[PDB]
Amino acid sequence: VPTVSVISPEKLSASTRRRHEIQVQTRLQTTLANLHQKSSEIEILAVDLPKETILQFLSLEWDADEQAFNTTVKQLLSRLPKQRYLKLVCDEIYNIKVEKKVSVLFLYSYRDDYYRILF
Amino acid sequence: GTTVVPTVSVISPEKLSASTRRRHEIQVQTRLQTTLANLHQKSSEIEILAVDLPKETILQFLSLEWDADEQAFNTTVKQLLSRLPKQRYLKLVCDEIYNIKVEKKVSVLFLYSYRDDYYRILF
Repeated sequence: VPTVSVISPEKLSASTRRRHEIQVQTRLQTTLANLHQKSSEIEILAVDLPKETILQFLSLEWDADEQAFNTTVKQLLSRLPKQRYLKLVCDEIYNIKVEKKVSVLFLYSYRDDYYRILF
Repeated sequence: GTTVVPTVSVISPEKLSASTRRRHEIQVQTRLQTTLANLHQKSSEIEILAVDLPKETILQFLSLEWDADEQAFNTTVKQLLSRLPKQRYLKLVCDEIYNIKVEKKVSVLFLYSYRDDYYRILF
């Protein structure tokens, strides 16, 4: 059970605050449990894409099932100009994050000298 | 314990000469050295931060830079806040992220929308 805190736009009652705390702890139980099925390896994926696109790739969901991954790929690809290259980038992310389960993937644009970490 | 050579894959829109591929590999392996080194500076703690923001805003927060300066963090905060409607709440959320990720050096932070039931991990 990790440290948790709630920060809300308006004042919260003690009971609303504890319900959110329990709600989120519960919804994350499975994910947290799975956290240890990951290998401690670090990989880098170097791509020719602008910073803004690297950011879009962070919406990919690689910590659920295959359907969730595929859905987020479909959504990502539908919101960007059609390009086979984007799909190939997603495939490699799938291989690295899902198949090989690597905990720390640096997604780095060699064009823009910009990275984000897919954990 | 000084220079780390992480595995690297170059994926290019068009065929890459062995020499171009090499150049890109050295570029990214070099540029990431500092980052990779400070990777053992992080504590093994996991933390959750629950917020009332939609998925789209959660995703925007992933642009914050917490692995360098307080300066680099504050710069990404200003950019983030400048592209969303003015709201004290946003800065308050940013402040807690700073404390968790930079001050306490927490490695795994779940940023969780209790409105949309949507999280992303800030590592």
